[PDB]
Amino acid sequence: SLKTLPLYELHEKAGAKFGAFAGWRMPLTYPLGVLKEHLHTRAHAGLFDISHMKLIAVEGPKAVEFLSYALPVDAALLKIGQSRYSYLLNERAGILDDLILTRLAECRFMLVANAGNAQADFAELEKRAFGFECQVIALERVLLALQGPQAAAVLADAGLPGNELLFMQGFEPQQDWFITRSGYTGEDGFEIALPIGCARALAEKLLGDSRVEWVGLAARDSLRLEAGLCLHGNDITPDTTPIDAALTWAVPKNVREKAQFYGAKAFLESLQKGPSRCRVGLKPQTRQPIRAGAVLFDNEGNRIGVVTSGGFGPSFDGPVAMGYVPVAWKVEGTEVFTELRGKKIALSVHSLPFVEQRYFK
Ligand code: NA
Repeated sequence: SLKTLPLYELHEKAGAKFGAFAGWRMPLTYPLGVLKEHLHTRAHAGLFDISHMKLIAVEGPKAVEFLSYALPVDAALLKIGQSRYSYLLNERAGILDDLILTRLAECRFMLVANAGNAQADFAELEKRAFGFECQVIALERVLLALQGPQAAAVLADAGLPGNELLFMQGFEPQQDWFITRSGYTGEDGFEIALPIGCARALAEKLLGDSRVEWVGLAARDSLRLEAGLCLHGNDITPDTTPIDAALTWAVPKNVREKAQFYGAKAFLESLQKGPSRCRVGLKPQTRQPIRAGAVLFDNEGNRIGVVTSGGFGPSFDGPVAMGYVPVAWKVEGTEVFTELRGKKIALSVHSLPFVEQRYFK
């Protein structure tokens, strides 16, 4: 009943330890281990099987107009090859999913959807497309991320194109292949989407490079959390608007002013009213991590918020977390508290990212 990765056997051969995520059986860690896999990515090149994510193609003569209604983007202004972070909003401007949109041609675009939301995102995009002369197509693909300071060199030595991309650009080097210079680590890196029948060979070719190791979901999580990146279902949900989540930067002024996207009225009203709670970085004042779901209190014991993500960051060399506090507590350095074994434990509100980003310039 958990979904199976196309490359499951490679993970089994690599000695992966498996667990459930977003309805898939995923490698959580390998024998290298959560700490060294994390550190490996920041020093070398980590290979991540992210085939649980979903590519959705959007194609047809009115793809541009459809996209500018479905999402808060000006799809006509996106240059061919350019990627943008965006989100599918509901009528109340809650975030159904966060997405990356890439223009591939005048009438062709690609979306990458999160694993847990792929089916719902596809159904909702299809309904928003009812009026438009465009098609929305869920693709069957393997998706690999190759991340770290050596990733570009590994890519070149494997004979794959992409070193010419800038950060947040993408292209199609072969029919049914899609490569982007992007990721979820705060490092330089790439994502490669390709047909399922071509994938095992590619993954074995990249792993064969002495700079490359497989990285599991645990380390994927510590990396992204150090980088200050949101995880939908933890840090953003259909109950959090981009205003609460401090993600309004993703919607440029011209798009706000045109207000043609689904959710625009609620988005604009939320922007005027201000946030109902605020996504913040949190630094536990302890060597032991505070985990997702930890309740946050003020200095008098009143419940004020919650930790949405938390773990040990090996690069930061201590616990890192993110969560929600009311606007009054969002100032950098503000003390908030949680309870552990009946003792009050302090966290301070902390800038994000925790670790400096090293995207290609
Ligand atoms: Na290797």
